[PDB]
Amino acid sequence: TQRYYVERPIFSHPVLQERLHKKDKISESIGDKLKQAFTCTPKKIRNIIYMFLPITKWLPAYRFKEYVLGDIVSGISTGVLQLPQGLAFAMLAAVPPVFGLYSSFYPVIMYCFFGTSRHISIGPFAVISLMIGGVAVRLVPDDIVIPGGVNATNSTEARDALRVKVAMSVTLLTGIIQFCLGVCRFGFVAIYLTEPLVRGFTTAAAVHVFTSMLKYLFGVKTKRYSGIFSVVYSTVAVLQNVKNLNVCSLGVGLMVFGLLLGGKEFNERFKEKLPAPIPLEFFAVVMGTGISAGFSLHESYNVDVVGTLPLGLLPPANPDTSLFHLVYVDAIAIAIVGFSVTISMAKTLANKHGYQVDGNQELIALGLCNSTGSLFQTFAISCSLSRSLVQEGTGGKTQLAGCLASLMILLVILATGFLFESLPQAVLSAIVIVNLKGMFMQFSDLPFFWRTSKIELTIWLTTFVSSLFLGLDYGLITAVIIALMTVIYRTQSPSYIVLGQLPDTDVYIDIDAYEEVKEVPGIKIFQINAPIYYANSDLYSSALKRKTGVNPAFILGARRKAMKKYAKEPIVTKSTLPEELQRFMPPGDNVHTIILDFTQVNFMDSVGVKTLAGIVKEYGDVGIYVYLAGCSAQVVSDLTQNQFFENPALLDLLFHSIHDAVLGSQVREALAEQE
Amino acid sequence: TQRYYVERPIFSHPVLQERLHKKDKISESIGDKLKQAFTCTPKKIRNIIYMFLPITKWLPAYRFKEYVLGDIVSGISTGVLQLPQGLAFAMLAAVPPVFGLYSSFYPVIMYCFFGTSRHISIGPFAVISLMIGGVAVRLVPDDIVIPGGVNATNSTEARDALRVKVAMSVTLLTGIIQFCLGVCRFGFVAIYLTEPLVRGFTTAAAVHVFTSMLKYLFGVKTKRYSGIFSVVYSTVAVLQNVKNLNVCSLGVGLMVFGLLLGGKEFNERFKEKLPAPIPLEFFAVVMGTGISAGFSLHESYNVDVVGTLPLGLLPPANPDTSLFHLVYVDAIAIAIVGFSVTISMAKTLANKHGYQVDGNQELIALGLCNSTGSLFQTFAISCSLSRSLVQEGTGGKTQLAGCLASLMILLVILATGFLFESLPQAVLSAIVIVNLKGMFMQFSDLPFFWRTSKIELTIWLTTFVSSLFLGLDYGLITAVIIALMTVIYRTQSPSYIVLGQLPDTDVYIDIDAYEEVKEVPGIKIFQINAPIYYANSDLYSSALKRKTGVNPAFILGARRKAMKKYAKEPIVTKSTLPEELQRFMPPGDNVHTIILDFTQVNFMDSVGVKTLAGIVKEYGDVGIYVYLAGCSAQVVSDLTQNQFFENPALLDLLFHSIHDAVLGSQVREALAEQE
Ligand SMILES: O=C(O)c1ccccc1O
Ligand SMILES: O=C(O)c1ccccc1O
Repeated sequence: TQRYYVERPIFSHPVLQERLHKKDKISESIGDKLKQAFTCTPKKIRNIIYMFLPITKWLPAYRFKEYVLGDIVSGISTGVLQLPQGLAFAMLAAVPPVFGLYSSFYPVIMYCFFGTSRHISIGPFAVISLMIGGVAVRLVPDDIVIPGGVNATNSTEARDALRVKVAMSVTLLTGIIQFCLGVCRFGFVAIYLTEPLVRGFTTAAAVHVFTSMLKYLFGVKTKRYSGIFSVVYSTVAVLQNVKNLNVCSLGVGLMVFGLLLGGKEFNERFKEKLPAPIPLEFFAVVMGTGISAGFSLHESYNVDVVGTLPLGLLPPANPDTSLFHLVYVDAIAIAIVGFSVTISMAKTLANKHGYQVDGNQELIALGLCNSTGSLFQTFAISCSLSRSLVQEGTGGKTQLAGCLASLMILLVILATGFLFESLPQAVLSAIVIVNLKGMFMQFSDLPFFWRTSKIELTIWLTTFVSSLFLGLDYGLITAVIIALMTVIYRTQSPSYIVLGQLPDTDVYIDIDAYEEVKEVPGIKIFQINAPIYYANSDLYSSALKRKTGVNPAFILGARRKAMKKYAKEPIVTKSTLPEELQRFMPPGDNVHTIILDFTQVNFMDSVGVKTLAGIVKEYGDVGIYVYLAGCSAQVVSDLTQNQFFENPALLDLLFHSIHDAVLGSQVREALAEQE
Repeated sequence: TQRYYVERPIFSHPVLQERLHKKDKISESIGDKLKQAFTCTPKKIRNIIYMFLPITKWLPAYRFKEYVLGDIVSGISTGVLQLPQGLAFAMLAAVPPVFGLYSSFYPVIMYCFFGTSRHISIGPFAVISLMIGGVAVRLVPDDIVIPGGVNATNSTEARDALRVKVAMSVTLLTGIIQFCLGVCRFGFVAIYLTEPLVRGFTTAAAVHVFTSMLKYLFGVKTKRYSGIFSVVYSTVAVLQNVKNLNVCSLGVGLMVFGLLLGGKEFNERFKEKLPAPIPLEFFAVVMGTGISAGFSLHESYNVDVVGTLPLGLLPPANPDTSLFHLVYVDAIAIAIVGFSVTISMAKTLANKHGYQVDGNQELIALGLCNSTGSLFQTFAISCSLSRSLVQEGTGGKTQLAGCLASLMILLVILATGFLFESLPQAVLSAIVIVNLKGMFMQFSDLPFFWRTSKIELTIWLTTFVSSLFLGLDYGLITAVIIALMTVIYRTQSPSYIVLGQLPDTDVYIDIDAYEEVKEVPGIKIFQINAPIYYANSDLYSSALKRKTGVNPAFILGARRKAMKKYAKEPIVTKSTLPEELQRFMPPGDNVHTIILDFTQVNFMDSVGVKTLAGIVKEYGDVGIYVYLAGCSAQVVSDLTQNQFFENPALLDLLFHSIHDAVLGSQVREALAEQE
């Protein structure tokens, strides 16, 4: 009881207004501040070039102790991881794996020259490949064959060319759309991707990938399904055809699957901190191809194989621009999904070590990479989560690991040629399924969100459900919209409390919470921690009339009944209630004024102003004063703009704090009946 | 300087926590409070019957001085207004006007028995009629004729029966949907219809009605258009065919139009306060039919006529229930639009005089009326704004005016028969166009909303644009969604301010606003009036780092540069910055602590907790204390649920008010370097 001495006069609001003054701080040349730009300043031009060419700024910094070794090992690991699942992703899109090698090689080099994040991997990804394959299958069916060809029993060449052309058109459209969005400053919209939303979306994507690749794991041909309820159709189709499966492919697939799982757990347990982690996937693919070649499994048991792999490089070609009037919506979906995934991964990795990534620059770089890849026979690309985690978890410090991976894939595509020819698809399926474990383990957020807050749990569950059973684009859009309406719900159900004063102090807290706070006699205090706008205006009035226990309509009805039963034989804002006042007053409270807390109110609109005016008018008509405490500048401005401060007396109702309102009410009551 | 004496010790938060105690107030039998319901209490049963049968409660109150006269005149006016525009609305739906008379008669009686609002009119409405006509035309075209009929040159009878059957099926589906929504407590969702949204929607509807009825006014046959860009197609079609028009219909239409306009303005100016307003529309229709009969305009000039009107009553019939698998979406649209319009009108009229209307009860009553009307050959109904305003503006005090209108329309449909036979459609078009003036005048809200607040103006303009050029249902849904996203935008761009202390007091206000507030030496205060959640977490941190002028990264870089240049030859939360401290300190501020205002923050989530933890960690690493002032119970609970209060020292950072934080910082600084 030694500090916090105030001794200050009552500050209603006109008193504080006349106590203060005003400043101007008026800016000049409004709307023309940018007319001084585009000058010959060397610093500004240097900054612009640095912004649009990230490769220039992050390059002189080049140490040799551990940077080179870490970058080299990260490049080795990311290349040996990108090769087999790159082939698998190409194979998932009804396109030969050579285009997967092209997607692994071409755009990585360009993203090295254009890229803000320094720990992100670039490749074919999974969801993008699935959508490309679905579009190619739908637009070019497997039954329509032009008879003016080879006139053989079976021909699967013109169909492949048509699918490639469709994929190229879609990729070019996606790249153009991404570039246009990046230039137009549309990269700002990535803050709406909440963490549970991303977690649920990625878990649903992992489930989709697992279900899709199960059929290749078994080795049974099944027609491709795409659209609403795609996963359930695919799983019922594969379960219906479990019989007549291939035993050899299943056996080798489970063998490599178990080998990968055991090796990963052993490496996690083994003291490989000082050494470099071994390439499990590279060893797996080498062993698989060696066994298949040594046992001649293509004809001994009729197992599926990767097929012939042309050896060389192919000159650039101009893609068709006449199919755009059928593949415009799906291109938008691909661009949106890819941008969201890559920006989420980049932002998650950036906050970890030291820096922050730009949003629009990544979009522009991705669009440039997509367009130029489409120019060089390459389908759409995005950020792959597993490769990014591997690169970060190995020692990568820049995008030079991507360059090393590009050199590795160039060596593969110009040197081996025939080495990766006898490779069963079962090992690829096992590799992808094993890699899916990291995203499968993300189910642990259910109990944590159940314990912490049910809102995040609801967002997670809604995203997972809408992205699993329904489509992927529709799921993402609906999840974002629901992640937005969650805020409206949260502000539509606030916590109404009645305040009480701590003894001989100025602290007002919840009345039914601490057992030693008492109501000020004749005064009731109400608090709402939410803005008062159109969606929340009647609920506030109802809660005020109910929780405090003072209902003006009931008082008016009771008084009218009392008057009826007794008889047996330029602006005024406040009016007293005439009453005979002998014995008809009901036994209850004797509240004379109500104080409203407005410190927690952020904004108000016309509906809120109207409802406050109605509340004030009704309570003045009954005979109870109403005061507002703690109104901020924004709320005062909103009240002034609407026709509220006509000032018969309404300008004197405002107060700076709850204690000021209480003291003003007490002194006003003391001035009456005692003077 | 006489009042407001406090003299209270510093209340950080642990001090206040140990100063207080706790209560329980634990409820019992959670989730079983409703198991005591459905009892034999006479009061509860009486209240339930009153709730589900409004007609019982509001009936004994029956005075005779002015109630009877006002109700009678209101009924007269509403009936004479409902007849001609009822015929016009039936005619707009490609249905004979007899069904319009049925829609005027049948459901009004039932809404009298089921209805909360006591000043609302019931009838066919305009938008509903347009949608019914569009559906009937689309599903049953005007070119498909079954050859197995009369085999005449022209037959327009089976097509009419098909259109009637389609309308009946749609009406039955709408009634069923409305009843199901009303029972399921879905009537709560009407608070999202903001006033500018309703104004813009009604203005767009009025424009649609005017454009649609212009072609009937001219007298030129044109094919009906429905869908996206319907209004522009209709207007270009009617303007393309302005030639070969009918002069007689145009002449009579402008004659009656001018008569109505002049009569309405005269009545507004004339002292008809004591007398009863004359039925302008009834006189207009009487004069029109008299002139048409006396001049034989059907064959003298080939003008369009209402046609033959069968005289009698028709027995109930069971409608087809096999077309529901084509007319389910449009039924939903009709139900939603009708409910929204009627609830908006009822809520606007209810707040005026004395009472409030229920939401679910109106929905249930409307659904019952729609279904039973569909049983008795009646298309969909809703609330008509013009009739409601006329009934309110005449002296109506209950729904008995609807009963009088029902008796009037029964008299018309069983008595006249041949009287309203020679009636040109031009007079109906003029009557509807004249009635549209009230909704056309609603354009005056543009300057008011431009002056008051641009948010309401944006909502108004977006609703008008999306409901005029685009469809009506799509416009309404998109307008509701955009009105919802407005709140997200508003909370995404708050006002960041830096506070300053008034001399020798405890009032802290905007520093650059009043010219006599000074910064506390060595202390900076930041305030944000918005919740800190996922969509607004990085902007808050950036504003805090920029506006205050203390950037931790810049300080770290400068100190590292100084150290580099000088050399020429179980948990700890706060660490001091080691420095040689001779001449390398930059000339600037000397802030030692930062106080964050949290009175205006309503809620927080995981992202906000993470960003506050990051801010605190960074500023502690640099060497600046961070305090939080005014945190509420909800914010404290949100911080506790997430892993924030691990309590190395973080539990002592909280403070009850800004002045408490300032005093604590000052005493903490005084305790050092002086003791
Ligand atoms: O890399 C994959 O196979 C993958 C697929 C879907 C979701 C997350 C992923 O890492
Ligand atoms: O009654 C009408 O004709 C009308 C039509 C559209 C909008 C508002 C209206 O009052």
